[PDB]
Amino acid sequence: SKNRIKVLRAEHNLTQADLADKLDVSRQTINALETGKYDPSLPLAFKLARLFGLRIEDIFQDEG
Amino acid sequence: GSKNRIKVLRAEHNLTQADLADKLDVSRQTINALETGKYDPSLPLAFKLARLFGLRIEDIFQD
Amino acid sequence: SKNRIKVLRAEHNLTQADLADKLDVSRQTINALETGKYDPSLPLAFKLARLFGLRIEDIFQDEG
Repeated sequence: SKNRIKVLRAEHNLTQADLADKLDVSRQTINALETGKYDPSLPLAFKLARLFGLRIEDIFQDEG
Repeated sequence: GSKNRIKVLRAEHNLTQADLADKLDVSRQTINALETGKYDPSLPLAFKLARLFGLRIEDIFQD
Repeated sequence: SKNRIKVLRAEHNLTQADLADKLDVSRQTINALETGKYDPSLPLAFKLARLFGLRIEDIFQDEG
């Protein structure tokens, strides 16, 4: 129920808009992910993982 | 040119040479040739490298 | 590709031969760059930037 997207953006020198444009999503979608308002679709989680060279479980943590 | 920060930037960005090559749609030997200065990049490729790292071209390459 | 070399020549009242002489390239090389005929090597882009006192990104435009 949380993620490391904000921290990873800083590590990769990306603004929210930069990350959004690289994933073909809007800047608001990126901000919604970082604040947890929107849970990503699985395809968007995959796109994030490949962009950062990580597995989904490296970026997103969830309960269950 | 031999003087460039591609290797250092790769380490900062969690990239192997092959990872960087795939992100730029070039081959792995092209990346190695760029880092060692054996190849000078085309201007379009220099732009793609600069935009990937969010930097100016002059931040990555020295003339 | 796309660049402002021709606009910069006009702003500084330079002929193609003037710019060629200042950069040690041929006049045909200058014309190919201004018309978008040739994409320059990075060393040539630097020399253009240094001559005009500008950044590479100030002179050249690229789709990525």
